[PDB]
Amino acid sequence: PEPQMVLSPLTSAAIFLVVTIDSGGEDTVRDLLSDVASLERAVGFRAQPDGRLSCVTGIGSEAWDRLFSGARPAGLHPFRELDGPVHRAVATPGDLLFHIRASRLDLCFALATEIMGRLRGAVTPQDEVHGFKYFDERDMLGFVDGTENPTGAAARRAVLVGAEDPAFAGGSYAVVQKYLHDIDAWEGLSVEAQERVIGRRKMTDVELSDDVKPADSHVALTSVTGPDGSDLEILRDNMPFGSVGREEFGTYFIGYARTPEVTETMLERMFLGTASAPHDRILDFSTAVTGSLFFTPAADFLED
Amino acid sequence: PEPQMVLSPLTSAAIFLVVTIDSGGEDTVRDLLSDVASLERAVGFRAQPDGRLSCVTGIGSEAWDRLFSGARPAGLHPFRELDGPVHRAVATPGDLLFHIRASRLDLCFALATEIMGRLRGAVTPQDEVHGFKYFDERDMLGFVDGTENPTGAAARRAVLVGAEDPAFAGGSYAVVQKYLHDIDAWEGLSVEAQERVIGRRKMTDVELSDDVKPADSHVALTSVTGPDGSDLEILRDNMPFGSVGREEFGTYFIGYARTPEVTETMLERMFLGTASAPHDRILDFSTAVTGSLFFTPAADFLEDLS
Amino acid sequence: EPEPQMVLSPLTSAAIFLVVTIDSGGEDTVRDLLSDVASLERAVGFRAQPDGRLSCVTGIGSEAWDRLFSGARPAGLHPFRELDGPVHRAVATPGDLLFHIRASRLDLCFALATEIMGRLRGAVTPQDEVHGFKYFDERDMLGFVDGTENPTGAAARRAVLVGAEDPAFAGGSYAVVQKYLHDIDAWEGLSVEAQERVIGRRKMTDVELSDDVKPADSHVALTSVTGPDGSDLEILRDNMPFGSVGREEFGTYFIGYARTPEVTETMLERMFLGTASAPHDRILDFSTAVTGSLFFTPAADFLEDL
Amino acid sequence: PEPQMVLSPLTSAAIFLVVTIDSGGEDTVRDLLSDVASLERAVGFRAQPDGRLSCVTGIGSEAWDRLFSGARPAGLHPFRELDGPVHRAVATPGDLLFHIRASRLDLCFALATEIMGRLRGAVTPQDEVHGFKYFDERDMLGFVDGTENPTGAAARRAVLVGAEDPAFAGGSYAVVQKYLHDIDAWEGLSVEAQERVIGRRKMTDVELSDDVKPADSHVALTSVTGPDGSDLEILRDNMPFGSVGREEFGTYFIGYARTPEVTETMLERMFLGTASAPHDRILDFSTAVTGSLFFTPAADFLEDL
Amino acid sequence: EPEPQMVLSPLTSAAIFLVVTIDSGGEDTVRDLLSDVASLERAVGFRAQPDGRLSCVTGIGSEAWDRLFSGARPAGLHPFRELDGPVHRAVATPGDLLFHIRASRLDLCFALATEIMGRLRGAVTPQDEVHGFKYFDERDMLGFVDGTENPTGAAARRAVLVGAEDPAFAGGSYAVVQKYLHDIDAWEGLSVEAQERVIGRRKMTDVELSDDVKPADSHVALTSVTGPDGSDLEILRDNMPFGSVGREEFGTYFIGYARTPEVTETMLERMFLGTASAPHDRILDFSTAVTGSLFFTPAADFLEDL
Amino acid sequence: EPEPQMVLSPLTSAAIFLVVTIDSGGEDTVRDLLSDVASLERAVGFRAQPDGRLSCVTGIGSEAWDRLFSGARPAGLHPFRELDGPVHRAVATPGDLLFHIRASRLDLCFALATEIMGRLRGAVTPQDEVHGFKYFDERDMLGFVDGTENPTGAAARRAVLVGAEDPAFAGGSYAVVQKYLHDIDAWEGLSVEAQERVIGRRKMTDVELSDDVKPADSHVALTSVTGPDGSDLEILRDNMPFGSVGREEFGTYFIGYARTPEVTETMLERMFLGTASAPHDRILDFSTAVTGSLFFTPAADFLEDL
Ligand code: HEM
Ligand code: HEM
Ligand code: HEM
Ligand code: HEM
Ligand code: HEM
Repeated sequence: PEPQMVLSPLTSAAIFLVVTIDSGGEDTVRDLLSDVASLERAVGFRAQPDGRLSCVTGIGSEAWDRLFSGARPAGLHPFRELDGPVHRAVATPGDLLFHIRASRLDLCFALATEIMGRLRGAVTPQDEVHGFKYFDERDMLGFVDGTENPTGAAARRAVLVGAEDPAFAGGSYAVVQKYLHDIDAWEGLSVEAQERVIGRRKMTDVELSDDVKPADSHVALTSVTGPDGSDLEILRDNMPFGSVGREEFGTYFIGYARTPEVTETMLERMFLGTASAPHDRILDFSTAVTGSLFFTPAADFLED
Repeated sequence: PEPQMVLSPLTSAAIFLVVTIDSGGEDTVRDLLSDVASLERAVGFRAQPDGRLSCVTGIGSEAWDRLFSGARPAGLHPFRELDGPVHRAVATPGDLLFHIRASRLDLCFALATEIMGRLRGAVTPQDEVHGFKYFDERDMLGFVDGTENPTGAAARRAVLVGAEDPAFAGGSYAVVQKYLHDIDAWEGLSVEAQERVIGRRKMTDVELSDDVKPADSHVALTSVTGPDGSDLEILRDNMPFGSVGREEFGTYFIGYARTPEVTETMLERMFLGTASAPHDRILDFSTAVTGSLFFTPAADFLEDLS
Repeated sequence: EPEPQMVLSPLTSAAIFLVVTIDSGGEDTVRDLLSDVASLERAVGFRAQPDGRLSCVTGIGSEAWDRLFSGARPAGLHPFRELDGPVHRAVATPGDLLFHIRASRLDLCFALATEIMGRLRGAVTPQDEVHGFKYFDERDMLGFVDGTENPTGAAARRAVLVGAEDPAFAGGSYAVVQKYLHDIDAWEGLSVEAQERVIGRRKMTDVELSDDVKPADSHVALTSVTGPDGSDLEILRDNMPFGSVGREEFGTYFIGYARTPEVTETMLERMFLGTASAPHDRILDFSTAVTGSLFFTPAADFLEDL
Repeated sequence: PEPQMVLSPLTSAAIFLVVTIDSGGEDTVRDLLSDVASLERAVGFRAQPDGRLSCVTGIGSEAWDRLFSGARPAGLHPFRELDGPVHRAVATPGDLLFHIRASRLDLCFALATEIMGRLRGAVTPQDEVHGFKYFDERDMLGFVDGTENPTGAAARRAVLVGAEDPAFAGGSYAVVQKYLHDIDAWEGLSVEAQERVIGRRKMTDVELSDDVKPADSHVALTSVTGPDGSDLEILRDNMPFGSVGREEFGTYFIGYARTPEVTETMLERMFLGTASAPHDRILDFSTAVTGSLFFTPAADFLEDL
Repeated sequence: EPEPQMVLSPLTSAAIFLVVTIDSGGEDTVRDLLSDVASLERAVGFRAQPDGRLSCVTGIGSEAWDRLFSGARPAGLHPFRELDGPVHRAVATPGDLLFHIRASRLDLCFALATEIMGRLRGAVTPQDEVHGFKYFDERDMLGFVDGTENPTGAAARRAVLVGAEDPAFAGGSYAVVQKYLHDIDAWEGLSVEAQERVIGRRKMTDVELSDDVKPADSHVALTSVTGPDGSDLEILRDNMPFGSVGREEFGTYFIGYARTPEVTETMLERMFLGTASAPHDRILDFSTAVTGSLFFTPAADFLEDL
Repeated sequence: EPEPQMVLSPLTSAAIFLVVTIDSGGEDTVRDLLSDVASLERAVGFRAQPDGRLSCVTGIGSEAWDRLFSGARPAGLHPFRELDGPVHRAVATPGDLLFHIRASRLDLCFALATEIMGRLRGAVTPQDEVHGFKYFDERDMLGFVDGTENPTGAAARRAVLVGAEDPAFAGGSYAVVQKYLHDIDAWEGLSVEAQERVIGRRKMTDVELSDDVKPADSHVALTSVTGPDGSDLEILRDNMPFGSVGREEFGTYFIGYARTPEVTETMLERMFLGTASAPHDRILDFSTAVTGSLFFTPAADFLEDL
C-alpha cells in the first residue's frame, strides 16, 4: 500500500487548513478526496524538481462516520481535552486537515486555492495558518527544531500503520495544536535558563548531559520508552507563523505516529505532569489555542 | 548621495508594514530611523549571499511636518482621492511605510519584528501584508507582472530625485494601494477577453499589436508620453497576497517614481478615464481598499538624524 | 537481482535521440560497442556529476536482434506495426539501434553521442538524429505541460520493467518512438479553450477537465486505458520538443516505455483508428508522424556480459 | 545612449540567425526592429533570474542603405574576402544577424520563433546555428575558449563606438564566420603538439611563455599592439555546434569590436601571415564556410524607428 | 533489519580524516563517545540540511576491538599487513579509531570533529589529521578523474556491506586507509601520453584505454581483479586530495571500503608485489605511502546499543 | 583611471593566505612573477566562472619595496609597529610578500597558490600558510557573526583606495595581517551574556548592544573611531577561521585593508594599549597574536607595467 507523503523532504513553507463539513456537504467532500492526488501533481509538476509540493489529507473521528460505512481505523477518536493543574490542552472542531508543504509559499497557496474552490458551499473553515521556517531550522523560541526526528526505516516503523490494523496499513495519525508564545517573558530569560527549559544548548543544538538536564525540560518529558526499553518516536514538522502588528508569535505543532497513544502519552506528561515534574516548562511560555486528531489514510484508500 | 535599495534585485517575498505615529511618539520614531540600516545588516548579513534582505523606509506628508523642522521634498503631499463616475481610489492613513523584501519570508519577518519591537508604544499598525510571488512572475489574475519595468540607467533616471530638488537627491516617491480581486467574475471571462482587459497575451506575455489593443486596456491607459514624446516610466514591484478561507485574493501595488506626478497621471487615466476610454477595465475586477503616498529619503539622510 | 538501464531517469532538460541501421558485416563492431556503452556513459558523465545527470538507454529492434544474438528472443519484440486509419496514418520506418541520451545540458549529450558514433563509424547508417530541449516550465511545443500523469516510484517500476512473465529478460523494457511535426499556424488559430478540449487539461494550470466536460476525442480520454481487471494501464513518456525556425519545423519527439508493447500499441490504435465514440485523437489534426519504430532495451547486465 | 547586450554574462546556449531581406521586405523588417527589445523582455522576464536571455541585432552594409536614410556608421562595409596562399576567408550573403544567448536552448528557440514569425514572407534564411558550450568552457578542440576576453571598463572601451562617430555611439561591429573542423586530424596530434598550435596548455589553460610560444600559434598571431604600444582587443563568444550523423564538428566564431579594422587586422595575420609565420596553424584543422560583417546599433536607435 | 553507517554517501566536496590511538585507561570514555556519535552528527548537521550532507563513519582497529568489547570479533578483522616489495613498501602505522567525516563544506566537518575530540581529550592521542578537498571536475593531484569506476546502487551495497557470511556483524564494512604523497615534479616531466600509460585511461576525457594498448603495469590493469567464478571484485573508494604549497606536499588520501578486506588486500598485493607480467603498479613510482591502517566500521545499531 | 586590485571582492567562503620572504638574489624572479600574476588568476579561474569568484591580492612589505624598486615609495609604507602593552603584545614577524587568495572553493585557491609558488621556487622562503574556511552563517571561531559592519559600495572605495593624498600610488591600499589563536576552553567558561559584553553585540541575533549597556572595553567600542571632522574612520576586513582539531588550534586570521595605515594602527593602539576608560580590548584576554605584518597592495596597472 502506498502512503501519502507523510515522510516528506525538508520544506521551508507550509499551509495548514482545518475545515468542518457542513450538513449536505458529504458528496462534494468525497469527490474532492478522490481527486486530491491528481490536483497535487497538476499544481506541482511544472515546478519540479525544486518545488517539493505535497499534500497530506486527514479525516477526523466524527467525520469518518459521516463519510464512510464499514470499518473504522482502530485508534481514531476525538482529541482528548487535558485539564492540568496549571495548563490546559483544548479540543477544537475539525473534520478535515490539509497539510500542504513546499519550498515556496506560492505553490502551497495555489494548491490550497484549487482544493477550497472544489469544496465551496460544502465546508466551513476553522483554521488557516501560513508557516515559514527560519533559514537555520530554528523556531520562534530561537532553538533548532526537528533535530531528533527519526529518519529512514526507523521513521517508517514509527509513523505507518502496519499489520496491527491491516485494512488501514500505510496510514498514520496526526495531532495538531496551534501555540502562541509569550516572547517578552521568553526573552527575559538568560540563554542558560532557556537551555534548561528545552533540554539542549541553544547555539550548538547539543543535548544537555543526563546530570544537568532537568526532569521538567521539554526533551525529558517527551522522551518515552516502551515496554521493551526501545524509544517510542513521533515525526514532527513544526512551523513558525505570526503577525508583527497583532504581536502574534506562534508554533504550529504537528506530530505523526503509527498510533495516537504515543503522542497522547507525551501530551499527558507535558500538561498533567509526573511524580518528578509538575509540567513541561515550555508551557510557561506557550499557550495551545487549537487541538485536533486526524487519521491520514493510505493514498490508495483515497483513490477509491 | 547613497539611495535606499529602491532598485532591488528580484525577490520572491515581501512584508509591507504601514503604521501611524501616535501623539508623543516622534522621538522614538526618530531614533529608530537612525538605526534602521544597522538593523537591516544585523538581520541580513549572516544570511548572505542568498537572503537578499532590504528595507525601504518611507515617510508621509503629515508625518514629515511632525518629525522634521526644515525643508520639505517638493512633491510630498497626502495621497489624492479620485472619485470617478464608477470607481474610487481611496486615501487611507499612513505615516510610515516599511517595504521589506528578501528571497524568503522568514528574513522579512525577522527584520519586521526588530523594527516593531523598537516602535512599540509609539505607533499604531494600519496594515500588514505578507506577499509571495508566483514562480513564473505571475500575479493573482494569472498574468506576468513586471515585464515592462525599466532596468539599469533608465530605472535610475525614472526613480531617483536629482538636480530638480538637490537637497533630497537620491530619494524617491512611493505610492501604495492594496487591491482585492473578484476572481469568480475574472475566471468567467474567456482567455481572449482577459487579454483585452490587460493588453498582453496571457501565456506568452507578448503585447497586443496597436490595431487590436483596446483603448481601455490596462497597458494602454498606463502608457504615458511626456511633452517631448518620451515615455514616462515608473518602477513597480507588485505582490500577490491572500487568504483562501476568507476568499481574499489580492495584489499589493507599489510604484516608485522620481516625482508623484507621473504615478498620479496614470491613476487619473485609470479611474477618471480619457476621451476614448471611460476607465481601466482592470478596475472592473479590482477594488482599492488603501491608498497612501510616501517619500523615501536617501540613506544618508536617515543616518544623520536625531 | 538484474540491473535495469536508466529508463527511470530524473528530470532532464536536454536529449539526443539517435536511430541507426546496421550495415551488412557491421554486427561484430556493434556487439563490441554494446559491451562498452555503460563504461562510456560513466567516462563522459562522472566528472560532471552531480548536476550533469547524463544517461544513455540503448535499444535493439526485432530484425537486428536475430542478426546479433542466438537463442531466446524477448516475448514482445516485433517490428512496429503500421496503422492505416480513415484520416491519419502511423508510419513504420527503419531502425535497428536506438540511443536515448539525456542530461541537464546538450553538450554532455553531444559528447557521449560523439564517442558512441566514433566506435560505430563504417558499421552503421544514421536514420535519424534529434536534439531536444524542454521548456523551462515543462511545456511542449503546443504550450501544454507535458509529463504530468507519468507514474513514479513503485508504480513506474511495475508499469515499465519486464519481470517474471519473461524471466530471461527481466529488467528490460520496450520503447516506441515517433517523430511528430506540428502545424503551429493552425494550432495558434484555436482559442485557449478549444486547445484545452483537444488535450483534455487546462493550459495554464494543468488541471484535468472534469469527466462531464472532457471530450471523448481529447488526447487524455483516448490515451486513458483500463485492463481486463479494470486497473489503469500506464506508460512512462519523456517527450521532447525539437525544431528549426528557418525551415519552419516545429516538432515533438515521442518516446514511451512500457513492460509490454501491447499497452502502447492499444493507445496508438485508439488514437489513429478511433473508438465507437471518437473517430480519432484530435491532437492528430495538428500533428503528423514521420517516423515510427519499436525497440527492446535490455537489462544493463545483459549488455555488459556479451 | 543605451547599448544592446553586447557585454553579456557567460551563457551556455546560443542561436545564430542570418537572413537576407527579400524584395519589398523593408517595411516588415523596420517594424520588427522597433519591437525586438520588447520581444526579448516578453520571452525572458518570466524566466529570470536564471534564463539570462538576450538578443543582439546586427545590420549589414547593403541592408543599411535599403532600410535607413541619412548617416551611415563610418566603418560599415561588406565583409572583405581574403584569398591567402593556402587558406581563404570567404564572404557569404547576410543582411540581418540575430545573436541570441541564454542559459538554456529552449529560451533562445522561443525568441527566435517570435522574431521569425514576424519576418515570414519578408526574409530568406541563410544560416541557422544552435550552439552549446562545454561545461568547463571548452570548445570543440578541447581547449578553454574565452580566457583573455576583456572585462569591465576595458571591454567597454574595446567594443563600444564612442566620440569618433558620435551619431552611432553605443553601437559595435560584429564579424561572424562558421568554421568546420577536421577532428580526425586534430586528435592524431599529441597534446603537446596541440598546445603549440593554440599557444596555451590544454589542461591548465596557462599561456606558453614568449620563448616557447611558436610564431604561427593562434595566440601569437591574434595578439596585436596599436600605434601607441597598447593591446588591441576584441570580445569573442565562440560556440561549438554540430551533428554526429553528418560528422559535422564546428566552431561558430563571433567577434565584437569598436571598429572593424581591429578584427580585420587579426584576420589578415591569420590568413595571409607575417614575416615569420605563413599562417595561423589553427587553420590547418579549421575551414571557414561563411563570413559576414554587421553593425549592431545602440538599443535606443532601434526603439526610435 | 540492521542500519549501516553512511558508507554509501552522496558525493561530497570536503572531508576530514582523523586517526587516533586509545591511551591506557581511555576505554570507558571511548565507549561513551561511540554511543553518542550519531547524536552528535545530527546536532551539528541538522540545521544545515538538506545541502550540508554531513556524515561520520566510525571505524575500530583490530587490537582496539579486543580492548573495547568482549565476545564475537568480525571475521575479517586483523591489523593492516605490511607489504615489503622489491622496490615499493606499504607501511603499517598505528591507529585504533577512524573518523571519516564528509560534507559539502569543510566548516561542518570541522565542527563535528571539534565536538568528537572535545569528548575524547585525555583518552586518545592523535596520529593523523587530513583536511581534503575535491577539484571541481573530480580530479586528483595527478590531474586524472578519480572515482569513475566506483560501483553504484545495488552493486555498491553488495560489494561493501557485510551480509549472511558473518550475520552478527551484518551491515558493517572494512576500511583501508593509506596517505600518499606524490612527486609532482617527476610526474609533470612526463608527456600526457606517458601519464595515460601509467594510469590506463585518457587524461582529458577519462575514456579507458583499449585492452590491446593498456599496459599490464598500469594502475587500472593491476587493480582490476576477477574472482574464482570470473566475476569482477569491486571496492568503493572516496579518495581526497590534500596538501600544503609552502612545504611542497601534494597528496592523495586513499580510503577503500569493502565487504571483506581480502579484496582490498589482493589489489594491494598486485600493486606492491607485482604479477608474472608486471613488476609493480607504475603509479607507485610517483606516489609514496606514509600511513597504512585497517578498520571495521560497524552497523549504526551496534554503536548505539553500547 | 588606475585599476585597483580586487580588494573589494564579493563574499567568499574559502581563502589561502601565503606570506613569504625574498631570498638574497631572488628579486628578478619576483619581479617577473608580479607582472604575470593577473594572467595566472584568469588562467586558473576562467573555466570555473561565474561561481568560482577566484581573486588574488598581492602585497609588498616596506623592506622588500626598497629591494625591488627604485624611486618614490608610497607615503605610509613602513614595517609593522610592535605594540608592547601592560598585558598584551602585538608582535612583528617577517614578511616581504603577501598573496591573499579568495574563492568560493578551496581547490581554486590551492591551484592558483601552486602556480604562484611554482614560479618562485628557489627565490623565496615560506613564513606562513593558512587555509581558511567560513562557517555557514558567517560566524568566527568565537561563535559571533564576523563582518557585519564592514563598509560597502562607494563608502568602501573611499575607506580603502589611495587617492589624491598620494597620487603616484592612487588605486593601491594597505593591508595589515595578524594570525590570532584563541583559548576556547577559557572562552567557553563565560556565559553567553558575558561573551556579549566582550564583543559588544548579541550573539545569536548580531544586534549591537545599546550605548547604555555597551562596555567601554568591548571590541566594538574600542574599534569604533571618529576623525577630527566627526566622520567614521573605517576599514574593510575579511577575517577567516582556521585550525587543527588534533593540536587544539582554533584561530582567526585577521586582515584589514585601509587607504592609510594610520586608521588601522589607531585601532590597534586602542586595543593593545588602551584608552582613558579602558585598559585594553577584552577580546585579547581570549586571543593571542602570533604574527604581524604590513603590506602595500599596488594598483593592478603598476604590477602589469613591470
Ligand atoms: C510549543 C510547542 C513546541 C515547541 C516550540 C517545541 C520545540 C522543540 C524543540 C526546540 C525540540 C528540540 C529539538 C528537536 O529534537 O526537535 C523539541 C523536541 C521534541 N518535541 Fe517539541 N516543541 C513543541 C511542542 C511539542 C509537543 C506538543 C510535543 C508532543 C506531543 C512535542 C514533542 C517533541 C519531541 C518528541 C521531541 C524530541 C525529544 C527527544 O527525544 O529528544 N513537542 N521540541
Ligand atoms: C490590481 C492592480 C494591478 C494589477 C494586477 C496590475 C497588473 C499589471 C500587469 C499584468 C501588467 C503587464 C506586465 C507588465 O509590464 O508589468 C501591468 C503593467 C503596468 N501597470 Fe499595472 N497592475 C495594477 C495596478 C496598477 C496601478 C495602480 C498602476 C499605476 C498607478 C499600474 C501601472 C502599470 C504600468 C505602468 C504598467 C506597464 C505599462 C507599459 O508601459 O507597458 N498598475 N500591470
Ligand atoms: C504529438 C505528440 C504528443 C504530444 C504533444 C503529447 C502531449 C501530451 C500532453 C500535453 C499530455 C497531458 C499531460 C501529461 O500527462 O503528460 C499528454 C498525456 C498523455 N499522452 Fe501524450 N502527447 C503526444 C503523443 C502521445 C502518444 C503517441 C501517446 C501514446 C502512444 C501519448 C500518450 C499519452 C498518455 C498516456 C498520456 C497520459 C493520459 C492520462 O493518463 O492522463 N501521447 N500528452
Ligand atoms: C577557428 C576557430 C577559432 C577557434 C576554435 C579559436 C579558439 C581560441 C582559443 C582556444 C583561444 C585561447 C583562449 C582564449 O583566450 O580565448 C583563442 C584566443 C583568441 N582568439 Fe581564437 N579561435 C578561433 C578563431 C578566431 C578568430 C577568427 C579570431 C580573430 C579574428 C580569433 C581571435 C582570438 C583572440 C584575439 C584571442 C585572444 C588572444 C590573446 O590575447 O591572447 N580567433 N582562440
Ligand atoms: C596514489 C594513490 C592513488 C591514486 C592517485 C589513484 C587514482 C586512480 C585513478 C585516477 C583511477 C582511475 C579512474 C577511477 O577512479 O575509476 C583509479 C582507479 C582505481 N583505483 Fe586507484 N589510486 C590510488 C590508489 C589505489 C589503491 C591503493 C587501490 C586499492 C587498494 C586503488 C584501487 C583502484 C581501483 C579498484 C580502481 C578502479 C579500476 C577499475 O576497475 O577500473 N587505487 N585510481
